[PDB]
Amino acid sequence: RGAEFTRLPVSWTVNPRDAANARAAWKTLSAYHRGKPKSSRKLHVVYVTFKDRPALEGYRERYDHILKNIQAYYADQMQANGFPPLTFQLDLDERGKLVIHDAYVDKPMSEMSVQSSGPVSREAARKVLASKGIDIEKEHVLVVCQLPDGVGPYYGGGFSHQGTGWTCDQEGLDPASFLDTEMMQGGRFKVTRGKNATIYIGGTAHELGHSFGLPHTGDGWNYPDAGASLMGHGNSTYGDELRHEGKGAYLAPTDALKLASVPLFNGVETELPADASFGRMLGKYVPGSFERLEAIPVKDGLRLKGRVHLTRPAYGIVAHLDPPGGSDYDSNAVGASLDEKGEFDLTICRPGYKGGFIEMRVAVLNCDSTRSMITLPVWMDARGTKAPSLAQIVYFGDVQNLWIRGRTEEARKALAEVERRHGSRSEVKEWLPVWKRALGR
Amino acid sequence: GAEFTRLPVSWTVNPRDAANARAAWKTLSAYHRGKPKSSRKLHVVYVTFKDRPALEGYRERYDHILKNIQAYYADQMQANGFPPLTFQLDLDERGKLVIHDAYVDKPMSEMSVQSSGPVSREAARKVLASKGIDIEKEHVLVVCQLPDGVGPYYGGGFSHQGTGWTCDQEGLDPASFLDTEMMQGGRFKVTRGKNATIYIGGTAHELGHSFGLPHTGDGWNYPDAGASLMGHGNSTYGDELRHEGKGAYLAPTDALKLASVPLFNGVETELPADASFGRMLGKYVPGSFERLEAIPVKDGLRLKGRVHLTRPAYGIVAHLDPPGGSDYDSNAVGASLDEKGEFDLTICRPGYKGGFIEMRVAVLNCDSTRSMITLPVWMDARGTKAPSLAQIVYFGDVQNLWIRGRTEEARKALAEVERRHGSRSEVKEWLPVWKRALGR
Ligand code: NA
Ligand SMILES: [Zn+2]
Ligand SMILES: [Zn+2]
Repeated sequence: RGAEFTRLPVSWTVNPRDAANARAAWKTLSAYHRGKPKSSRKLHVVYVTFKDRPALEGYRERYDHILKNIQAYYADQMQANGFPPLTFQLDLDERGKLVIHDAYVDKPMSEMSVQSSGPVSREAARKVLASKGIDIEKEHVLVVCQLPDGVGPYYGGGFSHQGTGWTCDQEGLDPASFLDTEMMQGGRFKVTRGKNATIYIGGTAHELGHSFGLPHTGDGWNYPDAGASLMGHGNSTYGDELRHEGKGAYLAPTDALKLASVPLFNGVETELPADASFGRMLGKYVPGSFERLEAIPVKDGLRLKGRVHLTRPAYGIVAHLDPPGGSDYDSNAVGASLDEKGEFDLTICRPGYKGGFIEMRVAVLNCDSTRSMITLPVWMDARGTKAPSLAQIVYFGDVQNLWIRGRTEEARKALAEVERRHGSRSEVKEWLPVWKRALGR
Repeated sequence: GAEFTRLPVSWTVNPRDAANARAAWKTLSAYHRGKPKSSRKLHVVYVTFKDRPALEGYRERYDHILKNIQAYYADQMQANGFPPLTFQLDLDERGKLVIHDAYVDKPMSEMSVQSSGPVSREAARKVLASKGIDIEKEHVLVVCQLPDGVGPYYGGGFSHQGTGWTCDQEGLDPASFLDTEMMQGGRFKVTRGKNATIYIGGTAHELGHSFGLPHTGDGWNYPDAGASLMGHGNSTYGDELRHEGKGAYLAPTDALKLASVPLFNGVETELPADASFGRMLGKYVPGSFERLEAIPVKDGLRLKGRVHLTRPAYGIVAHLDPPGGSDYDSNAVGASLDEKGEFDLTICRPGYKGGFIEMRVAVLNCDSTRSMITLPVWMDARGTKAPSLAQIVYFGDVQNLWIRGRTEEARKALAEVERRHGSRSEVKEWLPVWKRALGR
C-alpha cells in the first residue's frame, strides 16, 4: 500500500504444494534459528560519479523509490510463495529515507570500458564504505554508476553472506514511470518509456537476486499463468501489469526457498560452515550424498524419489532440468519438502522436449545457507518410455550408487568398466557421453 | 546467397493478398509503360568521430548487412505476389558494397541521442556532394560509429527521398544471427543472435520508414507469419535461424505501398505538384469517394465503396486504430482497385471490446502518393447492425460531405444532428467519435 514508490501488485497465485513446502521450510528454519544471534545486515547503496559524469538530478529521492519498490516486491513475493514477508532491510536516516553513500572516480568516460566499469566502480564503493565503518566484503551492496549503455555495468554476483549488484542511473528513472505508455524516441529498442523503466529497475531486482546467491531459473509448465520468473526472463517484465502488458514478474518458489536461508532476508546471523566453497553456479556449496536416488520416467517428465543422507539440517530440495545446448535461462525447477529421515518425492516435467537426454540438477538446501548439488543424466520423452531408465539400472547401477555418494573417481572407474565390457551395445553407448558430461560438473 | 546469411521466407501469403498484389502490379505496370527508367540506389555513409575510429571489418560486415536487407525485401516482395522488387546498391568492380567515409571533428562527449542524427546527416551530405550526389533527392543509410545512448537509430522519408540511421557495433554481421551465446553484462539480457537481430532488423525497420512506411502491427489474418517488419518485427528479424519463432515478415499492405516507390520498381515517375507531408510518413494528396459503406461482420467490418479517381490508383489499404493505442497496435488489410474505383475488403479485430474504433482508408495512387480519410466505425463480436443503421439515418449528410473532403461543411452538418437529435440514445454516442474523426 505504498504508492510513494509505485508498489507492484501480486499477479499470480502460488501452487498449493509449493505453499505447503514453504511452510515446512520456514518451520524447519525457525527451529534452526532458535538461540542464534540476530542479524543487523542491510543492503547498502553507493552512487558512483565520474570526472565528466556528475550525479543525476534527484537520484536520492528516485532511488529511495527504486529500492523501496524492490524491497516491497521481494517481501510481497515472499509472502505470496507461503513464507513470511521476508526482504532485505535498508539503511534509513532520521527522516526514514534511503542513505546513499556518494563516491567519485577521477577518470573520464573515455578512460572507461565495459570490462573496467565493474571493478572500478566497486573500488570506489569500498573506499566510501570503509570511511563509514562498513566492510564491502562482508555486506550486500548495490553499486549505482552514472554511466551510459555500452560502458556501464549491469551485473550481479554473490552468495548468502556477501554480494554485489551493479546498475546504471538514467535521467528521471523512477518506478512511477512504470505506468507510462509513451514510446521512447531515437533508440535501438523500439519500446515504451514504461518498459524502459521496467528493464532498468526490473534488471536491478534481477541483479540483486544474483547477489544473494540465486542462479538463473526460467519458467516451467507448472506455472503457465504466473508471468515470467524474475530470475529468468522476468527482469524484462517486472511491473508489466501496470501497463496491462501481461502478468509481470514473479519470484519462483524454488528461488523463494533458497532466499529463506539468506541472513539478509530472515534476520538471523547464522554462521557459514568451514567447508563452504564457490562453484560454477552462484552460491556456496558443501559436499552431500544420497542413500538412494531414482528418476522414474513419466509422460513428458520425471518422478524423482530419493532419500538424502542428512549429515546437517536441511529444509528443502530443488530439482532442475537443463536442456542441452541451452543457457541457464532455459531451465525449469520444482521444489519439494524433506522429512526428518531425508525422504522426498517430486515430479518435474518439460512438455514438448524432443531431445531425449537431458541433465537434471538435484540441490539440497541446508539450514546453514549452503547447498549440496549433484548432476544426473536422465532420459525423457512424451510417451514415458522405460527402456533407457532400465539400462541405467542394469548397466549403470554401480556408477550412480558411487556418484550419488560423492565418489567421483570411483564412479569414473566404474563408468570405464561398463564402457570396456559393454560399450559396443547400442543401449549402453548412448549413455556414456551424457554420463561423462555429468561426472565433470 | 549464404555468404551474407540470406534470410528464408517463413510465411505464406494469403491467396487474396497475392491476387491483390498481381492486380496492383498490372495497374502499376500500365502506368510505367513508356516512362523513363530509374537509376536510384540506396547509398551508404559511414560516419566516424574524433575519438571514434571505424570499427574493424566494417566494410565487409556492412556489405553483408545491406545485401541481407536487400535480399530480404526482394524475397518478401516476391512472397507477397510482386516481382522480387528491392533497392539497388552501389557496387564496386569486385561486386562489394561501396561505403562513403565521413568524419566529424568532434569527440563523442559532444554528441547526444538528439544531436547525433542531424550532425551525421550533415557529414553525409558533404561526402555525397563531393561525388555529385544530392542527399535531398536520394535514399541514404547513415551509419554512425557511436554506442547506444549516444548514437541515432531513426528513419524518415518518402518515395523519392529518405534517410535511415543506425549505429555500428563490434562484429555486427548477419552471420551472428545463429549465435545463441549470451551477451552478459548488459542491461538487455539477450543472446548475441538476438542482439544482431535488433541491430539489423532495426536497420531494415528504419529503411522502411525512409521509404515512406508508417508503423503497421500484426493482424488476425496472419497469426502464424511472424511479426510485421514495420511493427514489432524489428526485434524478430531473423528469429527463425535460432528456432525462436517465425521471425519478421513484410505486411502485404506495406508491400503494396512499396510497389510505387521508384527505388523498388525501377521506374522514375514524377511526383505531382500537390504532394504534401502529413501526420504520418509519406506524401499525401487530397482524395474523395463517390460512396463508402462499412457493413458489420463478426469481429470486423466489410468495406465496400468506390473511389472518385482523379488520378490513377492501384490499391486501397484500411487500418484499424484502437483508442488509446500507439501506431504499433493497428492492423491493416489491402485490396485491389478496379478502373471505376470499386473495392471490397474485410478487416477484423477479434476480442476488441471497446465498441467504437477509428478506421483509416488510404488510396494508393500510381504517382507514389496516397489519399487518406479517417472514419468512425462500430465493431463487436456478434456483428450487430443496429449502430451502423442509426449511422445511416442520421449523420447521412455528414458522411457525404466528409468523404468529399468538405470538412467545414461536415462540421456544420454535425452540429445540426447534435441540435436536432442529440438527445436520442442511438445518436448521442456517435457525436464524440465523429468530432474526433473530423479533426484527425
Ligand atoms: Na550387468
Ligand atoms: Zn542474470
Ligand atoms: Zn519505427
